Amino acid sequence: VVGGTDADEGEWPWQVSLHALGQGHICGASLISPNWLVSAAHCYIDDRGFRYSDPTQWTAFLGLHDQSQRSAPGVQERRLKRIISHPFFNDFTFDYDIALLELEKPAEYSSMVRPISLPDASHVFPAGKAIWVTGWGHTQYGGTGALILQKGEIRVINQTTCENLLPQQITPRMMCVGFLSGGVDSCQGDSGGPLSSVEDGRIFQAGVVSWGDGCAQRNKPGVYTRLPLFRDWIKENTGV
Ligand SMILES: CC(C)(C)NC(=O)NC1CCN(C(=O)[C@H](Cc2cccc(C(=N)N)c2)NS(=O)(=O)c2cccc(-c3ccc(CO)c(F)c3)c2)CC1
Ligand SMILES: [Cl-]
Repeated sequence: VVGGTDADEGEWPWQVSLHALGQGHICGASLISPNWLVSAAHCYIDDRGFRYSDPTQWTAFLGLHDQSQRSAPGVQERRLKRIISHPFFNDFTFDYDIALLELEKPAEYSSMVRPISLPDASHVFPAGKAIWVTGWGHTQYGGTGALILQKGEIRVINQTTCENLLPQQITPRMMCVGFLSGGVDSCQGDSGGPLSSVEDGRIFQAGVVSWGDGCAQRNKPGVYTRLPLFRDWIKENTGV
């Protein structure tokens, strides 16, 4: 996250960190039940010969605050049973950039480990709404990840504006969120993490960090997968 600030301990207890064998933190995810996470398909594609699609080469950290303190109180470490990539995911366009990760053993809910509510298929996040992005991604384009979980408040962008700003690249599965003046944005390593929409104190996951043209540039807001469209796919494949 570029332009954000340190999250408080326990503040985003649905945020998960996904580590790939021998590489440290690579992507984010969100807890939606004791057994299931939501993440980005593109994180789990074989590439450069490393087998990112191999569920046995991932470790999920739940309840994590600081990447240098992975044995801290409240952290739950889990292996993955399987990765369900969306069948329409396209690795050239990044259309349908979503995946479901099954934990080997269930999480135990705690002050630091809690699920986030799914939106039903009719749920709207209108252009202009302020929502939150979190992750351990880079804090500058071309920089390094954050040890402490970062948070940033960003705004939903109009879909026509989004299309014109990133021409020939936006599909209806995608939403632009950020600021047209840049400054606050997700970045490499935030992929797969949640957009958290805070209302009356109810919180919904609005989308999934997917991609961007650089990070925090003017007129180049981050691009996110829209979660309401996938409610029935999640139910069908996980029961959640
Ligand atoms: C293994 C596999 C082949 C699947 N690749 C993979 O997973 N690549 C990841 C893809 C996701 N990545 C990025 O989009 C990065 C960083 C980033 C990440 C998340 C949010 C933001 C943000 N700003 N909110 C920014 N941004 S980037 O460096 O500009 C870059 C590098 C490579 C590729 C494309 C890219 C994007 C879109 C299109 C479609 O038009 C495209 F053609 C290229 C952008 C890392 C790298
Ligand atoms: Cl504002």
